[PDB]
Amino acid sequence: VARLAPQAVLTPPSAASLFLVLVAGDSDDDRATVCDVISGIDGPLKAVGFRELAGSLSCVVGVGAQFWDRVSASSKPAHLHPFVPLSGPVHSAPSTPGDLLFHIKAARKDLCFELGRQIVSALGSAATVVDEVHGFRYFDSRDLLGFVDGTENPTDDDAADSALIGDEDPDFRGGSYVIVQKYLHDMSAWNTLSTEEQERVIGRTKLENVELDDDAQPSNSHVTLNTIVDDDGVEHDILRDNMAFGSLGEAEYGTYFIGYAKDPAVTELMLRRMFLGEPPGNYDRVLDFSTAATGTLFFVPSRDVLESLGD
Amino acid sequence: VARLAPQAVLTPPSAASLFLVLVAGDSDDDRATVCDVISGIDGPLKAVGFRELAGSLSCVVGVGAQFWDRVSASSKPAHLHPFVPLSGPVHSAPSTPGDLLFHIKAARKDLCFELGRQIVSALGSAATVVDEVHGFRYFDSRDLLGFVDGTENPTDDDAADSALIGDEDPDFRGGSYVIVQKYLHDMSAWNTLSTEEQERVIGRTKLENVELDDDAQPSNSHVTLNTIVDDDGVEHDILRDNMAFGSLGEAEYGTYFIGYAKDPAVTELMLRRMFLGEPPGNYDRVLDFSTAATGTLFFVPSRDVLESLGD
Amino acid sequence: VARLAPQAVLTPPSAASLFLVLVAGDSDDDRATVCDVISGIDGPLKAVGFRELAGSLSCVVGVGAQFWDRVSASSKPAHLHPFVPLSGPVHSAPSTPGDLLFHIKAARKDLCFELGRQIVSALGSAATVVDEVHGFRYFDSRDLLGFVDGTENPTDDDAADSALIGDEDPDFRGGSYVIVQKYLHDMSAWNTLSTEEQERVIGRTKLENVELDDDAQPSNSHVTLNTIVDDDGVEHDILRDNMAFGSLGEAEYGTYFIGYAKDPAVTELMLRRMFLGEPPGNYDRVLDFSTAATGTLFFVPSRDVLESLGD
Amino acid sequence: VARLAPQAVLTPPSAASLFLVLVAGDSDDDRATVCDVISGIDGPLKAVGFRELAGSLSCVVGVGAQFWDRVSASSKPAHLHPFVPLSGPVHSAPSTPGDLLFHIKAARKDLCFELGRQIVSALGSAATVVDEVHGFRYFDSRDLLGFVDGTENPTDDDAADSALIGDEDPDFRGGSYVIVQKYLHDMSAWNTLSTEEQERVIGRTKLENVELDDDAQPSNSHVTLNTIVDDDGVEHDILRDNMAFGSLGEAEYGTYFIGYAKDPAVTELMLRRMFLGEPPGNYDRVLDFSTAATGTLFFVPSRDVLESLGD
Amino acid sequence: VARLAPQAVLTPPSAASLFLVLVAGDSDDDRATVCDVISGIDGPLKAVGFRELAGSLSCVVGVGAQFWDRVSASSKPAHLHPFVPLSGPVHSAPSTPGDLLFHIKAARKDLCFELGRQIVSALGSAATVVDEVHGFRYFDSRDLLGFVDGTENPTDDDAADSALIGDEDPDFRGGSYVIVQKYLHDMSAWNTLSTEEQERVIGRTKLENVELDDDAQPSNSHVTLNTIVDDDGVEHDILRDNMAFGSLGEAEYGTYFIGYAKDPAVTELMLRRMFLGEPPGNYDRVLDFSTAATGTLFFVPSRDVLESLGD
Amino acid sequence: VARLAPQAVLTPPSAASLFLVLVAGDSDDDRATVCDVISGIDGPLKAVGFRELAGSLSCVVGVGAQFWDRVSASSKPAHLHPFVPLSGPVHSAPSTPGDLLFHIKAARKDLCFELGRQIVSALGSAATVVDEVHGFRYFDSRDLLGFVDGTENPTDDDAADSALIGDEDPDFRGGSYVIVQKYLHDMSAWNTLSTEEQERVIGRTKLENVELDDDAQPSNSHVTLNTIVDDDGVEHDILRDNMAFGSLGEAEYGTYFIGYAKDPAVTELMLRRMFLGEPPGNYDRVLDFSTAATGTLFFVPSRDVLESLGD
Ligand code: HEM
Ligand code: HEM
Ligand code: HEM
Ligand code: HEM
Repeated sequence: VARLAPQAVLTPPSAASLFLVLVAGDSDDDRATVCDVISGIDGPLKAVGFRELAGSLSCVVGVGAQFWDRVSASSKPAHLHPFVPLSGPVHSAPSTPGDLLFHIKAARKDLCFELGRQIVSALGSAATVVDEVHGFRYFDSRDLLGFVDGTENPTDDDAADSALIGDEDPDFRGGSYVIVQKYLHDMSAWNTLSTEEQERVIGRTKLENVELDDDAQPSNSHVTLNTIVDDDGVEHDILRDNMAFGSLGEAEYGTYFIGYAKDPAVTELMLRRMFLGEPPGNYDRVLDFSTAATGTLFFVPSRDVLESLGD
Repeated sequence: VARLAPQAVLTPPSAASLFLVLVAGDSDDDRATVCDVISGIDGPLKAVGFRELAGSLSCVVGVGAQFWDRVSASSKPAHLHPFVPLSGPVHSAPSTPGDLLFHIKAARKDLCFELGRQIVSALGSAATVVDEVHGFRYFDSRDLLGFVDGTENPTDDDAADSALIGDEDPDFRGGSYVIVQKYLHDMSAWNTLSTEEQERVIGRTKLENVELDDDAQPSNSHVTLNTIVDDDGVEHDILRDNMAFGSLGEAEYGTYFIGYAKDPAVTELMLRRMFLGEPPGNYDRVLDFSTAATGTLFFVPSRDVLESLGD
Repeated sequence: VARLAPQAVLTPPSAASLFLVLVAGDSDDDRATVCDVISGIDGPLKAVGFRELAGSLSCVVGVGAQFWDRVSASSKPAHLHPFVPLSGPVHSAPSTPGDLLFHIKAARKDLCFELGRQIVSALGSAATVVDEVHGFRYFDSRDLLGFVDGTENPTDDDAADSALIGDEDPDFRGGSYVIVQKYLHDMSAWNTLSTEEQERVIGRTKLENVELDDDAQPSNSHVTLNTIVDDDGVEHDILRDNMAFGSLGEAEYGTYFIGYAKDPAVTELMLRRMFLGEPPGNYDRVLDFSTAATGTLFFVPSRDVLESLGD
Repeated sequence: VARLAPQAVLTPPSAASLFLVLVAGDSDDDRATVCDVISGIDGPLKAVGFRELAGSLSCVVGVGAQFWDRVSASSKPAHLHPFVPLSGPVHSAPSTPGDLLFHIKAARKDLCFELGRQIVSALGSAATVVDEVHGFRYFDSRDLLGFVDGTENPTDDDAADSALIGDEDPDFRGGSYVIVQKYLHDMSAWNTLSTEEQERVIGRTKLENVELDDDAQPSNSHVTLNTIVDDDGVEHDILRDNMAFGSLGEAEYGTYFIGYAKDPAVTELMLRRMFLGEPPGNYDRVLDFSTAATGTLFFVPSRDVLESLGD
Repeated sequence: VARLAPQAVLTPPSAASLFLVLVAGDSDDDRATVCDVISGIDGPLKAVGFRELAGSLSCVVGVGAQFWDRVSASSKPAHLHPFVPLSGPVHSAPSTPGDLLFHIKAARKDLCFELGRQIVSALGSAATVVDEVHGFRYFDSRDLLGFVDGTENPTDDDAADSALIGDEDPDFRGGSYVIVQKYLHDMSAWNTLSTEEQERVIGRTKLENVELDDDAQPSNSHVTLNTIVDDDGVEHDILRDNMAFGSLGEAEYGTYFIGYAKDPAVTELMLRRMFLGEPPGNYDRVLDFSTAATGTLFFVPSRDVLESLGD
Repeated sequence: VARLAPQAVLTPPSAASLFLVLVAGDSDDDRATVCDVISGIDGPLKAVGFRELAGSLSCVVGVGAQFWDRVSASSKPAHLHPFVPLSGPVHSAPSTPGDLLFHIKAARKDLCFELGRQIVSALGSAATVVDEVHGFRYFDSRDLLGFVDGTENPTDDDAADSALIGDEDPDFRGGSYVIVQKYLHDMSAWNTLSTEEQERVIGRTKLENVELDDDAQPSNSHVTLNTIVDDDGVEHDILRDNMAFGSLGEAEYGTYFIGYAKDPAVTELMLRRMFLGEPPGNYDRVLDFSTAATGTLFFVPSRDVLESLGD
């Protein structure tokens, strides 16, 4: 695992996270300020992270397609475009604003909050926060629906192969594409279901986190709809880093979805299967209890490309 | 230190906290529901807290004067009354609503959040959250002004002597009185000051957390104004458990003040010295950078008295 | 919590345990050896436990009624007798041999195993192991049935009041009475039940460990049958320290029950309600999935009384 | 170090382990079930291991020569054969049954036990456990003979070079060969020896774990007999992961030997030197205090090869 | 265990310590400065210690007999006098200067060093350091002779009864008497001995830390000479907190002895038995390998008495 | 990160360290002893380090230019020479003796001290310690001047690229060049300065560890003088591992500087800029508060080259 290195996509789950999404100002000065801050993001990452012996603090910067075109008009990753909104038969995935993403993780909340503070300070009037979630780990790697969340993530070389751009787009080798969606749950509706009904919605057993048998696995379970098999029988993964969040006084119980892929075609096909259904109409039952409030796609440059921005 | 015991006021600082303030509904049914939940608060405390081997989870329930009169009309602690608002020459301490306080602490946020979830679920329509703060520890026991915060707290027997009702009100022995105030900081104004100017505002050195020498200690420093000396030369302490909180996108940088005392006369005199000044006008410089958004006083019953509520 | 002190009944749950039950030889020399080892048990406890900085190692010695009569013929705790076997309408609680119990706990298995090794070495031919279980903590304080196990234990002063002999038998003040039963589960039968059926067997929700509502709580749930209410409405607790154990190759999935009480009348009434039923026949559903292989009652002397044995 | 990846041979020592050895049923259906479970072993490994933030859980699957021939008749690693039994002048190394090995390690026993439970459940009637040991770390990396055990293991690239198949058998690159032997000790005989006599048996000092000087090192010490030097003066290592186990009531004090090598010729030569002696008759003194109850050799396929099994 | 409370004698062993011994200047101003610093020692203790969440930092202040007479001429503990030097047949225990002792302990060296820095700064020219040792824990609670050191310490109530002044000197109830001696070892001479010879010098087995059998225990072992039995057969303990220290380049391998007792008669009798021998001449063999460079006795006032000093 | 591998330069910061510098004896026998010990340094490293489960212990051996010429007369790294002393306008960097460096790090002091003990024992009369510092981490990665120290270190591949010899000197690929300097501080002079004056001396803010703005950054700050930019605008880093040390009774407050580089030209240019100034005379203000007592340069051989020494 990388130590205090920007753009460390492959880091393991953490106890705390911060997801910041910002819009950049329209002026040339604002664009220059944003590029200065993000290209030098190793500065604040080390300024905060070096203070913890374990060096758990990580920070991944994503850049939206529209802002990318403002700063790197003549060179662009092959599949960078704004999040494509989905209108399913029942549920929809909106496309909401965002020019910059900071995906910050650490063993402690203070490290995440302080790095966010320093970044927001440095950006000043050049950018505006449009979404902010301070995520926390919930029991034994569970989400607020009470299921272990992240089990089938690829790890190690499989994670690198699934998440990072390779030979297919060599100018951007080592970058990634990340999609975020902030989901809010209907906990009263969810906790109406029996455990076995919930297991059929997800596709795994609840306490024990075991995938349902083939002959028990619904065609519209979350697991089935998010399993991506090509014509050669090869499976394709994304790398997810979801975290819980919420407010008891707003009855807000949330899962913040974040998913990295070497090609957003994989993540986008998962989203189509979830929202539109496979076959069409046979959509993901998780969406009957979970509403996406945001949806934004970013390019994650390699460190070399990030350092170059604004030049 | 107590293990999974309601009303454990003397617990040491923690990495995470939750401060919930609620108003109770006006109906007899709502009053009964509230009394049922709080008198049996050991249930949810153990249901959540037993799941962590260390047993770090604690929960202190406070009850406001007005709600107290609804449920225990014939027996009342000697000094229970609503928070008295202060109108200083420059700054004010408002008195804001609250019938119930839950002061929850643990080594992890999930334990605090889950206990809060279970309590809010159990109360249902009988109470409404009016303030909610998820506090976090910031570096080496610091607040967001960058000073170590809690240093001079009494510990052990001194803490018991300072915080818990004794022989002076024997029907309520082992209870306490707690005041909360949610403060928001003007960080841009604060970080205009030099370190030495900030040290003179607080009354201690910043990195090293050492009290200023007598000949360097201002008469309006926070330390001076919060030092309470009686005519016999005896000092009187309160027990504080402040925590950081905030939102980067709202430029909200907060200190949640919580202070326990065996007699609210001590806490109230501190507040008068801070807001009104000693001499009058010579008010606490911390308030030039910190604004109180809430102010609420609660009685913390002993476990025996808490268990009795609603009977 | 006590540090390296024999007879520390009130210790919190641990990650590892060892339960040893032995029978003493019939000779005077064997009796003397046993008394020498147990009266000086602080020796091995410190010899092993001092090697861990945290000092997590504890050791409680219990003595059976028959062996007690061999060594302290003229002075006996008021309620010491052999475990009374129960023959229920379906399930039975056998009374099985044991003169000595060592209930050993620590943060690590090696400390438990090494203390057991040293004790068995010291006893030599004077005693014979008749039951041995190396217990382990399972996830978030669960037993192998998948429920959090220990939630409603009394803690702190409530634990002392429930577990330790007081004014009622002053010659034995600070002692306790402990019952052990080694249970083996029918996991295939258990995992036939739905989650909700299992919750009705136990009396709490499974993942969330919340007691069922009064109007959902069966009369034959484990929680109902193990709730002991006297005529004055006062509840009576025992202090339990159960641990998981097993062998995959023997399909042995176990819960080792251990329960301390100041008067075995409480534990015995719980057992009658479980095995015989209340009303008679309405027995504890946990026993349809759990079979007791052992049942033995011991007196736990205070340290002062333990040190005196053999004199 | 790998995270939740099957066939992770190079993992560092752990606090807990589980060694399971099974025989597969004779039927085609049983063979298919076994291949299904082992080829998809990443499923249970993640189902259990993802629940611990640290991701300490590992699982290495070994396959015996006879079972290998049932499932991969046309492609076989160069040196796969059943364990060759040794008959020394005094001690013998038996060859005992085993078609499947699961070498499971984690920071906690529950993770090892739960993964074993899930694997045994999935195999059902298709395989039978023939050996099962739950290993534990003993003090500062010691075995039950009281010596630090594992000191001279190769680490990092040396470990990869020693344990993993390379260019010499490219169809099986990244696999390994593992031998297990379950040893039981005669502790009363061992603890007759002086410390210095024990140091001469092992070849290192006891408390300090320092190799004996050349002029003090016996020709039949364990260290000498297990040092493998080729004609070019190059040394050859194996990668060992021994753990303690035992039962106090059976006077069973055990060391579970497990050793990985890229070519079983190295491990086999060590065993010959130990049991037969070098020169013949000059056998390893450790065997005067340690008796091998099992002896079984397995091929450890790379992940790619493991995933392919049963196809 | 106490939290951030001066004069906490009963604290468990720690990973790091600092032993500071100082002489006070002769002037009235120097005496006043010393009394100001020590009576207010809770200030620096909290200033440093509050910065660690665990609150592991402790500080015990001792005051020498001569300095005591300068500051509290009309009230003195019953047994306060300067360390009495011993001249044995072979080895001697010198009496060396010291007016003030700070016995500082924590989980980390930085906390000990920083508290020492702040104390030395505050004392300035009013006192001079005459001995300074930064102690460290060595493996599993061992000293540099390789034996576990501290095993038979009293704990909990036994520690309070052994270390703290009670009804016998009520004006000083809760105080203690502490002796320090800095020992340097002859490691080359020690490591000439066999393990069994070393075990006979100490009185316990080396790796396993078990007291030798009565029929194997020499009359001049350290354990025998430091066992104090009165005419009624009652044993008397002291509370020790030894730590390792040293310098590789000076061939300095040290044990810092520190021992607390409610009456220095116990510690003094141990020292006589060690240095003079029982019978006379039969002195402690540890002293053939260990030379005392310092010897100083201090009174440890209760917190109340300490706070009063200089008034 | 490497596990128990000699010459592991890239290891992250640790809680404890030991820096040993020795001079070798002049005789052929002494040279042979030194080569035997250092070429086999993996022996003691594993003998000590394997005893800690985490395997935190590391040991890097450096060899001085003069000793190198005694043992490897026909093959030498391209830039190995003795430390070049600097005589600045105010401050000087002396060149002081040293043939061998051991840079030892671990999570605990005992591991560092014990490895040092074993190395010094093995060297015996063949080498003499000339400098010895036991370093400790101070708060949140700070030095005794109160600044976070190490922030801008390169990590991961940047660290390898900065510290390790590559294609430019292929016979020594994987080696490094290390310079040590032991600095003592004038704390009374330092703590005269305001925080802002100290920030201008260092080039970063003190509590928050943020680099000063370009328009606030002095030309003679430590950060400016230690920033190395080539004509192509490429920056060049060194890898530093400084630690605090000191003695309160000697008023010795120290920073032990240790810096690794693939070519000592980088470290030497930093030192020239610090001591001589850029422009000449504009020297580093840190040196007005910090005096170098030692200065020594060593070659750090790769493991392969180290193992070969003395052959
Ligand atoms: C409310 C939002 C969501 C919730 C509560 C949720 C929950 C879960 C859970 C409990 C699992 C099973 C354990 C695991 O393997 O991680 C899972 C699996 C998975 N989820 Fe989600 N998820 C959410 C949103 C999404 C979205 C938006 C995507 C895709 C764009 C996604 C992709 C996946 C994938 C790829 C798997 C692994 C399936 C497999 O191969 O077994 N999830 N999710
Ligand atoms: C924005 C809100 C506040 C901030 C940032 C703040 C900060 C601090 C700091 C940095 C210290 C010095 C270290 C310590 O001993 O804890 C301190 C001390 C203290 N504060 Fe506050 N505080 C706040 C509100 C309050 C309030 C509302 C009260 C009283 C009602 C209070 C009572 C005290 C007391 C009693 C002390 C100890 C003084 C002594 O005896 O040395 N604080 N506070
Ligand atoms: C009762 C069974 C055994 C015990 C108690 C035991 C114990 C030990 C101990 C205490 C050491 C020294 C520390 C170390 O470097 O690990 C050691 C070394 C070693 N053992 Fe064993 N061992 C056992 C079985 C085996 C077997 C069956 C093999 C080979 C098939 C083996 C191979 C090795 C090797 C290769 C070393 C390292 C020797 C060196 O290069 O210094 N051991 N063992
Ligand atoms: C008393 C001795 C020293 C002290 C107290 C000290 C302290 C510091 C501090 C507080 C920093 C800023 C945080 C950081 O990035 O590490 C720093 C940076 C640095 N120091 Fe030192 N240092 C000392 C000696 C040296 C020496 C002798 C060298 C070079 C031979 C050196 C090279 C560096 C470098 C390369 C940086 C990073 C500058 C940058 O690129 O931002 N230091 N030092």
